Order: sequence, then structure tokens, then C-alpha cells
Amino acid sequence: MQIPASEQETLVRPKPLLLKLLKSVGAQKDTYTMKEVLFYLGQYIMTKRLYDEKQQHIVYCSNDLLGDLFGVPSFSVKEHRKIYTMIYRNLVVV
Ligand SMILES: O=C1O[C@](O)(Cc2ccc(Cl)cc2)C(c2c[nH]c3cc(Cl)ccc23)=C1Cc1ccc(Cl)cc1
Repeated sequence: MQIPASEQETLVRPKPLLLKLLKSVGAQKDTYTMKEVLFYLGQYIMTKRLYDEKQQHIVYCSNDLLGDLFGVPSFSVKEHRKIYTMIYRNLVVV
């Protein structure tokens, strides 16, 4: 438990591109909990095959919409606070 329970349930309003991303893997809402956002990101990552083959906890998102949104070419799925930081730039808490 890296992230406070209440923060994980924060109601959030993705910005237009993050929203676009989430809907492209089947999300149907305008607002989400952070847990839900993470669910659809997981789907996105797996379908777009962005995991590194050798280091399966590393996501290579360079040249992908995800990389544009997060502002980085790669990250570790083990660093939740870092991921949250990157996600927060792409939404607003309601
Ligand atoms: O490491 C994971 O792989 C997943 O299976 C898919 C994933 C989601 C988001 C990101 Cl940025 C990277 C990978 C996963 C999950 C997180 N929530 C879930 C809900 C379900 Cl039902 C299944 C998998 C996961 C996790 C857990 C997790 C938890 C918090 C954060 Cl910030 C990032 C990932």
C-alpha cells in the first residue's frame, strides 16, 4: 500500500487526451476513480504491447500517446507515486 485509500478513490475528470486514451480501450464515462483509471491504463499497456520483453516491469512509451501524456519515454510499474504524479497532470480532481 503505496497510496492512501482515499486518494485511490479520488473522483477525477481526465483531460481530453487522457480521456481519449481510456475510451480507446473501452472506458464509457467522463469521470472515474483513480483505481479505474489505472485499470484502463493496464489494458492499454498490455494491448499496445508496451512492456519491455526482458524487464517486464518497465513500460516503454516513447513515441506512444502514453509517452506524450506522461512526459517520459519509460517508467516502472513498481513506482506508484511516480505514476500518480504523471497521471495527475492529465486530469483534475472534482
Ligand atoms: O502493476 C500492475 O499491472 C497491472 O496489472 C496493470 C497496470 C495498470 C496501470 C499501470 Cl500504470 C500499469 C499496469 C496493475 C493493475 C492496477 N489496477 C488493476 C486492476 C485490475 Cl482488475 C487488474 C490489474 C490492475 C498493476 C498494479 C498497479 C497499481 C498502481 C499503479 Cl500507479 C500502477 C500499477
